[PDB]
Amino acid sequence: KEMPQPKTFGELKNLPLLNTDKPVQALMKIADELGEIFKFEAPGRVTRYLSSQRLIKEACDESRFDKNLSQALKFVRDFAGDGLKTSWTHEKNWKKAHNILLPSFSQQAMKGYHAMMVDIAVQLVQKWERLNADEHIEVPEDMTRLTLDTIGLCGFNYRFNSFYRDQPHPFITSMVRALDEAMNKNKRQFQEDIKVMNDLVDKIIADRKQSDDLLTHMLNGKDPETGEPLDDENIRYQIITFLIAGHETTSGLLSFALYFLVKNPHVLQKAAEEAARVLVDPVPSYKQVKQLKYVGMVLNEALRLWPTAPAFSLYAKEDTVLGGEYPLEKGDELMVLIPQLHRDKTIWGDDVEEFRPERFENPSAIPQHAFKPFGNGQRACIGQQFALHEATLVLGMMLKHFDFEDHTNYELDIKETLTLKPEGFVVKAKSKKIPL
Amino acid sequence: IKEMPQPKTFGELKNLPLLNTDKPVQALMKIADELGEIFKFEAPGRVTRYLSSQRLIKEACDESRFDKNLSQALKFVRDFAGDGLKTSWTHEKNWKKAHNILLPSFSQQAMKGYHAMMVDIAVQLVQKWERLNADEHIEVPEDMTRLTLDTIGLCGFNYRFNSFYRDQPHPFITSMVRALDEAMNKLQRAYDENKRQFQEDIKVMNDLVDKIIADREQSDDLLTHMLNGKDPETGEPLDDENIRYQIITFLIAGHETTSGLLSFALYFLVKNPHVLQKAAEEAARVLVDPVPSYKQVKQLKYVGMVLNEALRLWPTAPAFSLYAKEDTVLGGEYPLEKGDELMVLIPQLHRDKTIWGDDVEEFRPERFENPSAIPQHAFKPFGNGQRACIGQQFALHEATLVLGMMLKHFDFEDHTNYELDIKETLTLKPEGFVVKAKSKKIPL
Ligand code: HEM
Ligand code: HEM
Ligand SMILES: O=C(CCCCCn1ccnc1)N[C@@H](Cc1ccccc1)C(=O)O
Ligand SMILES: O=C(CCCCCn1ccnc1)N[C@@H](Cc1ccccc1)C(=O)O
Ligand SMILES: C=Cc1ccccc1
Ligand SMILES: C=Cc1ccccc1
Ligand SMILES: C=Cc1ccccc1
Repeated sequence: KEMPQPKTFGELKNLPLLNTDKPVQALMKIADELGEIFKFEAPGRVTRYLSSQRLIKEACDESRFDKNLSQALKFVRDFAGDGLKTSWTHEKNWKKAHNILLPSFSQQAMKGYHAMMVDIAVQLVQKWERLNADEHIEVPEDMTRLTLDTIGLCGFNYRFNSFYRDQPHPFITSMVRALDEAMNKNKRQFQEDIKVMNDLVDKIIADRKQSDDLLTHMLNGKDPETGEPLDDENIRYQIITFLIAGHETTSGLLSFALYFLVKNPHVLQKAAEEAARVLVDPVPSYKQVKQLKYVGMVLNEALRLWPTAPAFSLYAKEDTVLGGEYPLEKGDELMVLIPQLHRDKTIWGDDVEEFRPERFENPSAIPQHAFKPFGNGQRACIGQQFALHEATLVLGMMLKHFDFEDHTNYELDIKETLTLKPEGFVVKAKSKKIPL
Repeated sequence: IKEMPQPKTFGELKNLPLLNTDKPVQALMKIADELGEIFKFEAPGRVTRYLSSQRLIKEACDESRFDKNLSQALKFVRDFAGDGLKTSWTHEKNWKKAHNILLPSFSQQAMKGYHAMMVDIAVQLVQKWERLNADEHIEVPEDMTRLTLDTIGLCGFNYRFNSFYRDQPHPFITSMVRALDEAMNKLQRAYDENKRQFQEDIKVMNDLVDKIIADREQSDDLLTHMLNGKDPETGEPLDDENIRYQIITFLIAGHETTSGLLSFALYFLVKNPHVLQKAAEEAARVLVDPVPSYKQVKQLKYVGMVLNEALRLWPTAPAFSLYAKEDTVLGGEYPLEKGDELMVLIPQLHRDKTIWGDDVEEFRPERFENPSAIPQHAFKPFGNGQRACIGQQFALHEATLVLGMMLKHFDFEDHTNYELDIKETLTLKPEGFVVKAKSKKIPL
């Protein structure tokens, strides 16, 4: 009945616990000590961190809880506006934009994105096959090049041309600094950086003046409910939203996937063997990517251990009781600590920290709400299928074309922004000399 | 593009008289030894291809290219199992409903509710064995069938077959075990007495199920999920006709293949004393209470490996059938047209030396220490894909609980030096397998 709570810092309460460069991993350690639920207090704020499937499946009851904007999302809202990810469910523009943009993430839409995904994936393979002997790969940096370019091309027919650069694009230079101010919360840079983004979004809009992409549905798509299309201001927020949401969590997944592969050679061989027998053409087709089952299992197990969007927030729609012993009042917050939920020994067994993609051969074997890397309910990730198709294509192409070596025997160091990434992860790729 | 081998033919009967034998799975295994990874098998009105290598079977398990086919054996079982889960086609509406309605009752979480009743039946087995007089022996497959039938009856439907109080098995299964016999005999096959008996058999099995369905305060069991469960997709519950078919289906599928596994597991243990001692040592240090708990059974890792290795050599459901959803090519050299059949010869697949090495015939549970070490689709005792065994974990929990309790409570002796004689129905079992058990005098 009484909720545990970590150590306090006087009038600052629990807030200095987050004054660290790895806040998610610190919260995981607290969850290891205090268990499935603990209170977290800050000046002006109270929330509860859930970490067990037993409590989180109740929090995922959409009749009792709705998506809440965490403090991290409130700061992203200062430039993402009422885009899909930083709007409340009751805001008119959420459901409107939701109804207009859901078709562009359908299976018929994924078939149309596929050619442009392969375009960027080929650029990645050719960069690696053009390396000299004893040169290494900076994995998360190259994966960020790929995912940013994919969403730019597939979504808006804009070429960031990240593989022609050392220093990333001027647009995201503002982003990582603007997102830095958001996570760290200099105010001059934030305002000057926010303008830089709107200036790109203008170039992307003016240039569209054909195509079958996200940007088309935003200018021409009409919400069946209200009959209205999106107004100019909201489209600009969606572009910013999709540029951000569309790349960084996907590049973390690919980076973590390759990390776990080179640390588990038995899993690597099974995935490489599948890639070899399935990807028989010089360019993978859409149907061939759907056939990479074990590769998809690899990606899901990487998302289990290190889900790159590591939390989401909920609030109680009415007075209710959680787990039969924790009464909540209307408006109270919850935080779903996804990495801890995915380490629930009562769901996954004792080998939670081991990388075994074989857990995911049967999706029906996994209990309800035990696996939530993409959020929950109507506010779940709209880009899930985009993300998994791109990552499966790219990982399959990587496994087909190269043998990989953990030549520094890398020690996992997870850098935390609002997402997770293995920092300093480097490998060597020995080409298999299979032409494209 | 290669031409497919084929065994000897019998004129207009083609290959069919090859199955006119009392050990057809072992006969098909011998043909696979002669002809290799694939061979065509023809019968009047029927053609299928038997796969035996991981190389081809890993392709056949691609669900975008192949779907479950009802073999001639499953078609005959359908005459009384109806559109139950095991004898329905994937596109039949009642498959996906019953599948969506019944998966929760087979979840790893769900076993915790079955566990007490599994222990109920397992204690009766231990107490029967410690109550034997000196120099009395155990009839292993007979007692394992007593246990598994009672477990599925109790855990699934709160019905007590009370097999450990009987010499002659239950009247229901006498019809059931005879119905599977007549169905099996029809493949190899004036027969009016066979058809009169068959319908009378369906009547005994049905009327018993309608006793419970008509008879049945709620419960944890399967039957509760069937009467109250609603398909999340269509919102509909099962109709009464399908429910009875599921009961018949689960009564059959729930016990017969599981008792063969336990029988084969105990056979291999007493033929490999070093493995038995290693398994017995784990049982002792883990089963520290008079009654095993759910957690402790989960901790019997080596026992689970023992059961997996028994399933490798003699998978008690020895085959399953597939059909090509579209024109495709198997292995780059065998073209298949839409609708063509395959048969997966599971015991032969599990003897692929390119997967397991040259010691394929040796009982070594350590092969299953790492699941990530096993190549894809090399181990298929429970079928494939969405049409895989729904009761897989029920079976493995029951067998692990029962086998661990046996190894904790008795030392076993192969006092006749039993020669393995595998009886074939639609499943496999070691016939005539008998042992002596010296109680260790550990109370319950
Ligand atoms: C690759 C791995 C990805 C992960 C782990 C991930 C994670 C998540 C999570 C957890 C949420 C729910 C956040 C919340 O409930 O507060 C979410 C929402 C969202 N994601 Fe992703 N995402 C991924 C890929 C993508 C991609 C590729 C796109 C764009 C194409 C995208 C666009 C969005 C959008 C628009 C939302 C908001 C949906 C809504 O509010 O209705 N995501 N994502
Ligand atoms: C060691 C024990 C067992 C083995 C080796 C085994 C084997 C198999 C195999 C190979 C299949 C696929 C058949 C096919 O594809 O045609 C299957 C399906 C099935 N099994 Fe089992 N089984 C076992 C135990 C059980 C138990 C205990 C139950 C019931 C609780 C059960 C119920 C079923 C059902 C209902 C199906 C059909 C599932 C569907 O098609 O959706 N089995 N089993
Ligand atoms: O735990 C987290 C991390 C959640 C960020 C996920 C962002 N993302 C990115 C893509 N899709 C979602 N954030 C808390 C920290 C906090 C708690 C209490 C008081 C102050 C701060 C919060 O911001 O509320
Ligand atoms: O022998 C078998 C073995 C099938 C038994 C599997 C039944 N089971 C029981 C529980 N789980 C599965 N299958 C073929 C034989 C045949 C080949 C060619 C022509 C006619 C018959 C078939 O029945 O089609
Ligand atoms: C709170 C920030 C905001 C952003 C866009 C529209 C309305 C409000
Ligand atoms: C979840 C929907 C909602 C709608 C209006 C107010 C609060 C919540
Ligand atoms: C990280 C810098 C860089 C520079 C050139 C090619 C690839 C990477």
